[PDB]
Amino acid sequence: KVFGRCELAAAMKRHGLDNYRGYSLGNWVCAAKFESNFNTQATNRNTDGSTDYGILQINSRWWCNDGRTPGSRNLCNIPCSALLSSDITASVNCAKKIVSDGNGMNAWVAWRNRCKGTDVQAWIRGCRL
Ligand SMILES: [Cl-]
Ligand SMILES: [Cl-]
Ligand code: NA
Repeated sequence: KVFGRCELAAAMKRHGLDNYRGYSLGNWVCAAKFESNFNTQATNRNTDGSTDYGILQINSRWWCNDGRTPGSRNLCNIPCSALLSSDITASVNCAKKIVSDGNGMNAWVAWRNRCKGTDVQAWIRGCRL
């Protein structure tokens, strides 16, 4: 599913991401923009042989099982393919674990490089939320 910007904001808000671990909604929408371009089916192979999955490009080294990432964990207890669904519940629940792991949203390198410190409220402008 390719979400609209405000469509995704509303779903992330409904699932409790607005100020989860202190991160406003615009931070989450900005991260999804630059991780997946709001496409739930996005996948990207990393140099370490892990893969990132879904709207927030959650990685198979720690967070989900894809059966092809040696020595990895599955701390969200889900198959990585569940992160590609049109329903973002699994991606949000797992994202809550990731942002709780110690480094906040810096876990998403694209958030750190493209969203952190920017006018992230712009990402929810116009939305009826
Ligand atoms: Cl915001
Ligand atoms: Cl933090
Ligand atoms: Na894994």
